Amino acid sequence: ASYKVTLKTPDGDNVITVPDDEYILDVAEEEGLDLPYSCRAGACSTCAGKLVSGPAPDEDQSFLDDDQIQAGYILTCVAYPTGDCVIETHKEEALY
Ligand code: FES
Repeated sequence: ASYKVTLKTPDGDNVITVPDDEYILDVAEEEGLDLPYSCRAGACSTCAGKLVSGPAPDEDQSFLDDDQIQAGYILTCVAYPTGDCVIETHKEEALY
């Protein structure tokens, strides 16, 4: 219902709180932050995150995007937080 997620972005460690029915960037943006994205669809790599800590955000959404959620690589434009969490957020320079 409202997991405290921390994003370790360029500039600092900001901590948002996102409801479980809200994509992590939907929130992130409303707060007034960036993460780079394209498609808004999980169609690509641009808004790629890395889970530091936490569960795993239900990413049963954004997929055709190379089967490595597992690496901790999560796609922020189509992510549902499942609990409390920390995530690195500028992350295509891993994926390639
Ligand atoms: S912006 Fe394309 S997958 Fe997230």
